[PDB]
Amino acid sequence: MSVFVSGANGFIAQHIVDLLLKEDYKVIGSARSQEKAENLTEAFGNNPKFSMEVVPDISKLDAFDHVFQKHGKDIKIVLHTASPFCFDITDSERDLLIPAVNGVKGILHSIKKYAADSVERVVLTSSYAAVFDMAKENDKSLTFNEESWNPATWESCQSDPVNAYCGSKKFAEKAAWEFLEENRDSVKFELTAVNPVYVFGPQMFDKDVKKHLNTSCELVNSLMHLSPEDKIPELFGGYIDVRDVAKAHLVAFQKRETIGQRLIVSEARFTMQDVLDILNEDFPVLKGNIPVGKPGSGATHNTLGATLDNKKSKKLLGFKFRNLKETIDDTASQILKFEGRI
Ligand SMILES: NC(=O)C1=CN([C@@H]2O[C@H](COP(=O)(O)OP(=O)(O)OC[C@H]3O[C@@H](n4cnc5c(N)ncnc54)[C@H](OP(=O)(O)O)[C@@H]3O)[C@@H](O)[C@H]2O)C=CC1
Repeated sequence: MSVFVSGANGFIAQHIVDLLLKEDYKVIGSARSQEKAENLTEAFGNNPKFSMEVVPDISKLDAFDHVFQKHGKDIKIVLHTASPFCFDITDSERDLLIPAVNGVKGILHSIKKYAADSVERVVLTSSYAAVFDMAKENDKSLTFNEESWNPATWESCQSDPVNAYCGSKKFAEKAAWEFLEENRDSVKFELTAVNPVYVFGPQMFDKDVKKHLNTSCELVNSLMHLSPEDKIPELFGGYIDVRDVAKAHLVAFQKRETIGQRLIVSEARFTMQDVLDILNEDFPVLKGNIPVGKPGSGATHNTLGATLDNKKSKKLLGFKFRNLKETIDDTASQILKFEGRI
């Protein structure tokens, strides 16, 4: 019995691989190159329960054919986490929409073709971006929940890369639900979506702390490099720690009740002010070297937007989430260890 993890070297995915290995699953991941694959197995101490396959590009609809061709019989759980979340891009349709959508369509078709009778559970790493309305997050009267969907269309979301990325998550997820609709009789697997907000926390391995991080964590790395007189980025959203997100993925395949659900993994709201308040208080080396802003005016003290109601998800997942202080501390301290500031 095996668990397949697409994009296994990713920020979230490495923490998933971690939790799977500790719960004694055999794990198979994919990475874009033999190099990244070998680096990942090595980092995990060449665990004999862990192996990797090379899947260079998920925009290819037959990208996952080979893994399910040869391992389909042994694969019981599929966690599809790979999706472009990168912004040095030339074209939204081609660098965001097509790969994310074809990634989902491809892997599910690979399952149908080679593992229709063995794969019991599929979990898709979607996003809160597939749930919310960007133009409306700022409105205190409105409410978003698991039944909410991103209103943007193919074409409309192509206005800018951030919108396109959000659309890509929406359409990759819609495609997964549509595929299960259209093939319900022809496949055995049940589907769950996991929909994280902004994901913070430490990288699985210290080696992977570099000058610039994965985009969600870069937001903290970036803040820690602003000078006191620099302008504070405007951002309002939910937050969640990466170890909590990884655990949400395990619970999403292990539980009966998470069959056919969308699970928003979100603890509470934040703005950058809330992140500054924490950095300033917990890291003396940062105080006086970063902005202060207006302390206490962030979302950890004020209702500043629409209500994210993920109470259903919190109840389905059945464990409590790290607060902002804990997740920001772990991110920042790990980075300061790489900068040599402690
Ligand atoms: N971080 C966050 O705040 C949130 C993340 N997510 C989702 O979580 C998932 C992982 O993101 P995260 O870990 O945060 O960021 P990462 O950039 O670290 O993870 C992205 C992963 O996807 C792989 N990937 C991207 N494009 C392709 C491609 N075209 N072909 C093959 N592999 C590809 C990457 O490979 P490589 O590293 O080699 O480039 C990497 O393994 C994504 O699906 C993302 O949408 C959802 C909500 C919030």
